[PDB]
Amino acid sequence: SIRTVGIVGAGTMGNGIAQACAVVGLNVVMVDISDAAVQKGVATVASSLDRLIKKEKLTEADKASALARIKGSTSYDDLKATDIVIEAATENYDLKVKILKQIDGIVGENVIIASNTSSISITKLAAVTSRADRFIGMHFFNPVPVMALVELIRGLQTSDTTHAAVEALSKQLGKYPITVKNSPGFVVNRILCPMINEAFCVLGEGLASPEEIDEGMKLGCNHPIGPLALADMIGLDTMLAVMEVLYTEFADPKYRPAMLMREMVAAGYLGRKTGRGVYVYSK
Amino acid sequence: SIRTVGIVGAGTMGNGIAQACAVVGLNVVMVDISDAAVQKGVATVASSLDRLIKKEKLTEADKASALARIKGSTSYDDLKATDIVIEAATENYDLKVKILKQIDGIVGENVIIASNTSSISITKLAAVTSRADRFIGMHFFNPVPVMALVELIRGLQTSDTTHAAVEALSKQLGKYPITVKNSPGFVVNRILCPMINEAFCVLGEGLASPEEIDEGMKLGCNHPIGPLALADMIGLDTMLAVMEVLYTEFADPKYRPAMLMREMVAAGYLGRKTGRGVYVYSK
Ligand SMILES: CC(=O)CC(=O)SCCNC(=O)CCNC(=O)[C@H](O)C(C)(C)COP(=O)(O)OP(=O)(O)OC[C@H]1O[C@@H](n2cnc3c(N)ncnc32)[C@H](O)[C@@H]1OP(=O)(O)O
Ligand SMILES: CC(=O)CC(=O)SCCNC(=O)CCNC(=O)[C@H](O)C(C)(C)COP(=O)(O)OP(=O)(O)OC[C@H]1O[C@@H](n2cnc3c(N)ncnc32)[C@H](O)[C@@H]1OP(=O)(O)O
Repeated sequence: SIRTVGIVGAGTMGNGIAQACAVVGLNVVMVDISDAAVQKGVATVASSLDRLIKKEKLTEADKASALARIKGSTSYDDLKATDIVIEAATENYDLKVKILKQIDGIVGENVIIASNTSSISITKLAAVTSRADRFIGMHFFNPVPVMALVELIRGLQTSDTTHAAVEALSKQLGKYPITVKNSPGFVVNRILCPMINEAFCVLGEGLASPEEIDEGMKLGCNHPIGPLALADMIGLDTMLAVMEVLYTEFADPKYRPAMLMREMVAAGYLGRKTGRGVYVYSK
Repeated sequence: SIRTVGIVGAGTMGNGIAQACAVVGLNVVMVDISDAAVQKGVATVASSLDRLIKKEKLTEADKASALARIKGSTSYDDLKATDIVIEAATENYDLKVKILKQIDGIVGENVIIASNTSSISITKLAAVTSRADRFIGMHFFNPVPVMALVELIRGLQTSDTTHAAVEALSKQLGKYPITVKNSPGFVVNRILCPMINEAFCVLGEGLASPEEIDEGMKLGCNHPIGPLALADMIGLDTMLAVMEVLYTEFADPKYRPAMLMREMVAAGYLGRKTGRGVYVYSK
């Protein structure tokens, strides 16, 4: 069984995963490059725990009982303690290779190595490690504490065993796991993002105003947020990049990025993270 | 002002519109081909009114006060009484022409003629009537009583005046109105349907199971219903047709129907309305 989870990366995501494993009882060995980054990782887990204490959730005795389980190191032989390591540091391909290569040097043949992503080919990664059959892709969703789902992405090489284990691990963490053969955009992004794109196409064409496009979809398909407002939340540079991956990996102009999405990105109007995108925001 | 609404058609939609105008205070002149169809139209309006009485909504004195306002005829000079007629009988193009041609013979130059649709070119219609500038497209959503939105679709010829009037009419009826230049799929269907299609593409490709695709989108994008389950609700033959219109009207394989959606349709697996589609249902 998997009693001890490895985690390389202590940023937004890695805190997420770690917490999600701790508030359950699994031992996390978290790892990063400085002690500063590591404790900043712990501060966030605690801080988020104290929100839950506040809205009558959990207890004061779990904020405690969890953290005990988080062994947060800056050395990487520490990960031998683990049954599985999840890389959660980077969407940079060449850095990812190194990290996984290094993780692959430390732990034993039978340990599973995972890698969080939204865009990187799981098959292309798995192939850089010693045991490719022991590699699997994961993709958690962005406020990891509360979101109850993971895309589990099988490289061409991932084994049935490697799958079932991490299938079960996810189920323990309290999320429903989707299973997906490695493909550009996996499942969620594959269908969600080309829709966001189609909203930009519609707005580009002069067919309707942004606020009315967004309301159309809200009221018409009872979506929580309209795709444009949503695009502003995700990041229009994050959107363009996904569409570029879609178009490039499938080599099909079906996934042509919208031209207005290109223009906004060139202008720097990237959304909420710059105050201006489809809509204007404060700061 | 528009005190008296014309309605040709007493099926699902026309009952909808009529009610929506009555529960507000506008006089409806409803019209169909038999007396049977007309009263069946009234039975449904009443029946739906009695649900609202039941869940502590409205009153017993509005179930009454509304119906008074519904003048439900089988002659078509009755529509001279009206400030506007809304055609709500048919998605058959050649029948639609006739009806609008006939409606156009009865009412005066300055009366507005609308036409409900999801697929028919508003410009192509408007052009068959005497006053094209007085034509506008409407598209209500399917349980008209409760859905708070209409797509208002300007043919190339619709006037600014014709627009503002029917803009206001919609606002009275209690819906937010979207405004859209006539284009294949208008707004909602234009972006929603190619997404449903992309789910069929994903399932066709062997990437993931239908139930997990659907859950991915539910949990991942907090959508109420997954697109596949949704496709089963809409009708897979209704989906294929929309995609065919998209592909045919834009003349762009970007909107290629999914091949599995074609196959299911050929097999007769059309969804909930036949008991079998993506999923199997009872009967
Ligand atoms: C026409 C074309 O060519 C193409 C098109 O179709 S374009 C328009 C189609 N687009 C669509 O999105 C259609 C489907 N609509 C949706 O999915 C909407 O987002 C939505 C209205 C369903 C969202 O609402 P939701 O949060 O899922 O509420 P939902 O529960 O589904 O509402 C339906 C009601 O029917 C009721 N109902 C009636 N009979 C019932 C039964 N036998 N069993 C269970 N529920 C029943 C339910 O109780 C429910 O009301 P409450 O939940 O308030 O009690
Ligand atoms: C990574 C990639 O490359 C590509 C991708 O991004 S793929 C994944 C992205 N996909 C997404 O769908 C991202 C966006 N997610 C969604 O829209 C989800 O459907 C959703 C979680 C927002 C749906 O939930 P919802 O019904 O809209 O709830 P919502 O209110 O938005 O939840 C956010 C919480 O933040 C809270 N919040 C925190 N600070 C706040 C503030 N200053 N003001 C207001 N609210 C605040 C809110 O209170 C809210 O909780 P409650 O409503 O329960 O109080």
